Amino acid sequence: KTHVQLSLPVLQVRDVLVRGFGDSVEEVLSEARQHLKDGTCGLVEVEKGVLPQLEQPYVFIKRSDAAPHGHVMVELVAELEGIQYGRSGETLGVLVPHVGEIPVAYRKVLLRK
Repeated sequence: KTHVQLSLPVLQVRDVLVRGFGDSVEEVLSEARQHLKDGTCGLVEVEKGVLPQLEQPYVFIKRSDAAPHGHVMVELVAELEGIQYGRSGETLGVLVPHVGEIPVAYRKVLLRK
């Protein structure tokens, strides 16, 4: 399918053990896509002081439509030294590996894969 229905565990930034997906824009988008497919992807909600606690390049999920079965349609945008790779809507959060952290909530998304 072109789109996949996911529920992303929302993690507190101070709990996150692995604070990014890798060392290049291409690697982090690749890894984020793989983790999203394998159900091993978490979401950190972006507020004051959150991004400096995480590792660049960042992967954002961004609203791509203005929500089938409650799933907001999203796409991936990467960011390194203030340049973004992709163009989309409002940030829902930044993606990180999920390695067993206890979530605070779930975010239902429909991912353009």
